[PDB]
Amino acid sequence: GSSGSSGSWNQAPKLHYCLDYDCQKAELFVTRLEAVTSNHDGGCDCYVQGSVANRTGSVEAQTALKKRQLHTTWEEGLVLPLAEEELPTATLTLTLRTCDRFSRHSVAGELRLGLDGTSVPLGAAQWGELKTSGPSSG
Repeated sequence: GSSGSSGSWNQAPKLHYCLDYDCQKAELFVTRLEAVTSNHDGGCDCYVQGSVANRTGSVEAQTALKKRQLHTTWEEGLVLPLAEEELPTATLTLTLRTCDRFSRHSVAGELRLGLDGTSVPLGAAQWGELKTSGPSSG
């Protein structure tokens, strides 16, 4: 392996998400989906994807495809299964994949969050920039 890449760009991809763990349902939730990506180039059905990793394993959720816009919004939220005993030992990683043949890109924008209740609090919807990590485009 060798060679790499990187970028900066003026604007940045934003992704809205509301974390809420219903100990009752012992299931993590990531509602309030609002991607903020200003760009144009073709068309694709972008969607949100929440991945959780528990001592037991991992999970993955997503919403209904939408029409890539300057500000897409969903109505429902994700639902990742987790145990309150794995809250401090579990994390929620958001990802924005573009509906493509085989998802030529892997991820459009990944976001990191916490369930323990540190990084991002519960029942507190907050915005967050996608850690695309790299150029991706071009």
